[PDB]
Amino acid sequence: ASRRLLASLLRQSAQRGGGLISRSLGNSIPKSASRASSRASPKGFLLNRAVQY
Repeated sequence: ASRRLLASLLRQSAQRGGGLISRSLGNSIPKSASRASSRASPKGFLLNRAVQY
């Protein structure tokens, strides 16, 4: 559950075109995914990269 996880996070967001994280968890990416918690751990890593880019 490290690095290789980001894969499933992408491969999963890819099969969906690019949703369920694009705006969802991205609704509060600046708030540190404050609008998540429940599932911001697996999406976090992918949510952190969104800010990285």
